[PDB]
Amino acid sequence: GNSGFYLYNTQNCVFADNTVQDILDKITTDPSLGLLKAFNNFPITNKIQCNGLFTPRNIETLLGGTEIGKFTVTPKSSGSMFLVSADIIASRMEGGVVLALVREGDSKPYAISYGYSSGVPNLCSLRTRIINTGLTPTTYSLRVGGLESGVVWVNALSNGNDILGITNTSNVSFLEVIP
Amino acid sequence: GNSGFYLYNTQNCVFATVQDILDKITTDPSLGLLKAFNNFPITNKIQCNGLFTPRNIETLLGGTEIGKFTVTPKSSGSMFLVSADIIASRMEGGVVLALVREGDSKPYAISYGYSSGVPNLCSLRTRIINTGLTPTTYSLRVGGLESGVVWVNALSNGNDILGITNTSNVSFLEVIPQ
Amino acid sequence: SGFYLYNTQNCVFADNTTDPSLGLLKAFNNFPITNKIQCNGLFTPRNIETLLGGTEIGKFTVTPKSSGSMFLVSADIIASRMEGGVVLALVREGDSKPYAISYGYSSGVPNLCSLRTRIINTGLTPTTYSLRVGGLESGVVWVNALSNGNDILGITNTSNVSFLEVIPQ
Ligand SMILES: [Br-]
Ligand SMILES: [Br-]
Ligand SMILES: [Br-]
Ligand SMILES: [Br-]
Ligand SMILES: [Br-]
Ligand SMILES: [Br-]
Ligand SMILES: [Br-]
Ligand SMILES: [Br-]
Ligand SMILES: [Br-]
Ligand SMILES: [Br-]
Ligand SMILES: [Br-]
Ligand SMILES: [Br-]
Ligand SMILES: [Br-]
Ligand SMILES: [Br-]
Ligand SMILES: [K+]
Ligand SMILES: [K+]
Ligand SMILES: [K+]
Repeated sequence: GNSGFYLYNTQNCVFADNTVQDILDKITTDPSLGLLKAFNNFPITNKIQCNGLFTPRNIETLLGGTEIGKFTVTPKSSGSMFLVSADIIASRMEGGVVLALVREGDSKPYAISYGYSSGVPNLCSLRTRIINTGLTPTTYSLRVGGLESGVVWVNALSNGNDILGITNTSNVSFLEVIP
Repeated sequence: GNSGFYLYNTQNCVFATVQDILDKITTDPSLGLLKAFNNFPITNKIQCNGLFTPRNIETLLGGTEIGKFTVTPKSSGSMFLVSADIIASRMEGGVVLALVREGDSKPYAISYGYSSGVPNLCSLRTRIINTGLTPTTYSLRVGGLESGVVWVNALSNGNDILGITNTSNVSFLEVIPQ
Repeated sequence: SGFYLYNTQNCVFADNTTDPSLGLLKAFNNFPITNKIQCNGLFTPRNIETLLGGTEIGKFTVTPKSSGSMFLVSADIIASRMEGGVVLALVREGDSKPYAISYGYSSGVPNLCSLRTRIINTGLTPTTYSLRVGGLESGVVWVNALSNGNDILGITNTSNVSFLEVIPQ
């Protein structure tokens, strides 16, 4: 109940009362998923004279036959295998052909197979499976020679000449599979 | 029309998801991402006295059994791609191979090979149509074409080839048709 | 401080499963060949790099499901001929010579003659291939039959050509 104007020090004042990509990277790089599988095919087109023999004395060493190819492969999944197919065009005077797949570091062949030529070229095959031991590149080589005796030519007639006058192709394929 | 001060009642106032897919993908048989593989090595030497003839080719009695294999598909509506790669010798002549599915009364698939006397690879390549996800058994029989004795994994006299044990293989790879 | 007029008014104042690019998705096709075919066409140095060598025994159409894929091809043909060489050639439609050539053998009795290769796919479109078989230089070759054209073991036999899609490294 009071109102008006008044001085406060020096002021005159009024006053008053008022996710797809994320899978994709996993899938293409996670080795533990059994998805995803390496494949490699290795053509062999050169004519190779295989003078090295296979015999009981060298069959369990590295010295049997003649090397015709060397292959490096890498698994993309853990605990996998490679299903291996070697299909080699070979000729020899009537007799047996031996094939040996060797894994680098071992002291003898990983797998041995047998083929035949009558004198004219014939496919000689090795089919096997490799047990992979990690995700590291691994190198394998294929050797080919006569069974006990004879010279074997790969990709050529028994004298070394071109079959049918052309270059021919033998193949070694590796297909990764999960057991 | 006014300014000043006034009383109002008593007041004086102024105014103026990844794991969820991954479990599916790694276990669902209907998607077709899961593919079985099995390889069966055969390393024993087996004398195959049983023959294949027109009278026994469509029975279970042709040739001699060299292996029996049990496999399980992981996907529905799948097939197995089969490769049997058998080392065999015989005196000059033909070799017959027959894959039999358990329960059937004759071979599923038949193939042919050759030996001149020295060992040679004899193969059978086929595809099997799978009918569920249950283990299934198959067997491989080998014998002469019409006549002759066939040795598997051995020379024509039963001895070791090159003095070692040799390996024949039968592989089954699961694949999905289109 | 006080009150004053500002204009008219009186105022207070104061100071305060379908993506091809992955690639899961792998086609498989198998083509059984069960007819007996008398392959009178020969392979010679003069026809080996043409379309005319041998005799066609099958034609296959396949479709890749993934990009930058290959088909792993296996042709496993039952064949007989009087003592000698068998030649197989896989041809891709539109080419003017074989994509791959392989060799087999018969002594007179049937034997498996194989061709194993890989094909490089170039898209996701159906593509047609064919297989041709014939003698090496001379001789008649019978597919799925004895060297005289009769049934082997008195039954129908089956040769196969398979295509399996795979993805290279
Ligand atoms: Br490749
Ligand atoms: Br020796
Ligand atoms: Br052969
Ligand atoms: Br296995
Ligand atoms: Br009979
Ligand atoms: Br059985
Ligand atoms: Br049946
Ligand atoms: Br022995
Ligand atoms: Br199919
Ligand atoms: Br047909
Ligand atoms: Br064509
Ligand atoms: Br061309
Ligand atoms: Br017969
Ligand atoms: Br694959
Ligand atoms: K021989
Ligand atoms: K090596
Ligand atoms: K012969």
